Amino acid sequence: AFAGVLNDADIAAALEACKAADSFNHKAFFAKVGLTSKSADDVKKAFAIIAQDKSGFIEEDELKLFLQNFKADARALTDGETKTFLKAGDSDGDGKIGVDDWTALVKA
Ligand SMILES: [Ca+2]
Repeated sequence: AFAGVLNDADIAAALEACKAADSFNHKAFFAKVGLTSKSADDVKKAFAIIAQDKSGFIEEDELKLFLQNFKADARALTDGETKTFLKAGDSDGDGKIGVDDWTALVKA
């Protein structure tokens, strides 16, 4: 999956780990799905696939649909989860996550 960067089994396990509302954590997910150990180049590919906006930036509203990039009928993140995700990843403060924010977040 994701241009071969992630394998189906890891993704399945990561989604099962966070089925419960408010059980998602970006760091836990990145680890389990196996992205954290990937090269920046692969990490950035994952970002480009995930980001829906031609602007190149992911808004909080879109983060809500985060798991649905991995499985179409996955749950939406809760507002608590998206708030947490956004605060951790928006290193520069513009309210969004760009590729730079994403790469730093994943690999930190
Ligand atoms: Ca930002």
